[PDB]
Amino acid sequence: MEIKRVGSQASGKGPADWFTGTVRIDPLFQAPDPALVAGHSTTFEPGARTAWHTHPLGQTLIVTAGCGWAQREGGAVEEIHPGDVVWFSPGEKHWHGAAPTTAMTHLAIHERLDGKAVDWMEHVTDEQYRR
Amino acid sequence: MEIKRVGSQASGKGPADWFTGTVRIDPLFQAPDPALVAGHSTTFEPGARTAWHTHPLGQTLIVTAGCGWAQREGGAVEEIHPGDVVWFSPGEKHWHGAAPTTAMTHLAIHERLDGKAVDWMEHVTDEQYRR
Ligand SMILES: [Mn+2]
Ligand SMILES: [Mn+2]
Repeated sequence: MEIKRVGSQASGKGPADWFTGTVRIDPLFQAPDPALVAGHSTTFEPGARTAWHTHPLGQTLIVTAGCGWAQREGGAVEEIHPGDVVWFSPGEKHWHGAAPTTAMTHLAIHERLDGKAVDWMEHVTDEQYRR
Repeated sequence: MEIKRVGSQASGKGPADWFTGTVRIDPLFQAPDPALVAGHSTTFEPGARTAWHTHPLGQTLIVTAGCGWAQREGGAVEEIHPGDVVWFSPGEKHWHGAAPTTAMTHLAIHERLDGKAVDWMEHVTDEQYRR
């Protein structure tokens, strides 16, 4: 049994390669072998969002605060709210982040496949960032 | 990309064989093969807790409301509070629940191994719950 107490993990920032705007990453866990799951919290300032990317075994999002936007390639831009659970499929190309006037926070959970849980791709343009 | 909206997954009740007291289960997700990860929210009313049990691939908790207790076998009873992250090893026998006078809600994340994410065992006695 191991307990990581609230406040004991330092907050970080989202690398400018992988996010447009100001984004905070709050780590939570990464199960050790032979389990593969990891997770963390991510807070997006208004207008901020991930770049396009995919996950090798998909990813689950549990929105925990605010109001955000998300979109897979070919899909419409959807608004997401606290309590909504979002599932992206393996290899599914997508982004997510805040809405233009409100931040958003969600818990993200994904399994690692031989070490890897993400593949980053191009930024979401201001033309894409609209609804 | 699939969104399950807040309010779309009905609450259910913890079965008597797996819980002492009143427990509510709010489903969150189960990822389709080849992803093995699953998760749900559980709300324990004061005094309610799981029976003792184990998880084949361990379990991670993220407490989201109230104030609860948890224990692994041979271990002390520990308080867990919102924002705390708890990790139980694969195979580790344990239980968790509300404190005697406060409810607690957490998010539980576990990998399945052959479509099984838990082995249920004997109830936690009043004597084990306090002392
Ligand atoms: Mn993602
Ligand atoms: Mn458990």
